[PDB]
Amino acid sequence: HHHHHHMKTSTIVFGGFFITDNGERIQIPILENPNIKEINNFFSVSNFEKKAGVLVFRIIPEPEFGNTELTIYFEKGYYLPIIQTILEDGDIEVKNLKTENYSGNTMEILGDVYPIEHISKNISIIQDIISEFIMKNKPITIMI
Amino acid sequence: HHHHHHMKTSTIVFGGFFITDNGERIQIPILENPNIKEINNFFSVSNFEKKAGVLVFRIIPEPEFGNTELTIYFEKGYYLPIIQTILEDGDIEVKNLKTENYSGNTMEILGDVYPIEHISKNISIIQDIISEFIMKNKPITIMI
Repeated sequence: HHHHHHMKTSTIVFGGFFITDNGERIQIPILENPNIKEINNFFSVSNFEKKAGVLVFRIIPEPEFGNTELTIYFEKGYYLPIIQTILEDGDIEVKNLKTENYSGNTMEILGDVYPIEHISKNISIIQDIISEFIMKNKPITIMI
Repeated sequence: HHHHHHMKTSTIVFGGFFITDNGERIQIPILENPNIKEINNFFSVSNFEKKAGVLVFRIIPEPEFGNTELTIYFEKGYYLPIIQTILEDGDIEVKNLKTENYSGNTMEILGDVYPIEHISKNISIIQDIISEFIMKNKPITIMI
């Protein structure tokens, strides 16, 4: 079973959706190859801390190795970032916020229960995670 | 690290995008809790065999065990379905079309190279895979 990934023809695609208080799922307009300004603009105009939903930054088509997706679940100013990545041996792994020790404290995000060490309330940190993910995974060989 | 999934508050979300010949990525309107009629309608009005892109059926928020996503990459009548699932031991695994033997023959879909045993040209089979995925993973306790 032989998958060969071609970076040059792949892209990062940003999307996701908001969930309203009455349960509507509202699509976030798709952005191919998002840049930092565009993502800054999105956080600036969404009044994010009152909203809920999921953000997705996905590499399409999926690479054979390395990061495949950054997912951020969010609800009313609580943010849960998750990176999926493929290790050198092919195993699929999930990365969360770095955690020294688990307290046992939890909270609910989008109805599911997560350890609080995996959740941040700091939008700046979330934007930095997104920027790092774009810098790491954006296929941009073009010099202009 | 304690994730507890709640099925009742989760949903299947359908979306994705088309890729045009000149490289535009056009979002597919999001559908929460898609039913078979809606998906039949989508294949009926998309003239699918000339188009390219990616379909996604994702369970949000992701469960702790079982299927998490059905992704279908497609290009000009060639379809590549992939299911991601979480096994009882927590390992993340990918499922493709059942394959007895690999020939070594490949083709390109969306720029990446895949074994032909993982690709179908039969839209009916793809629709059946989607129906099975919805029947397996749709959280619908309501009897009416």
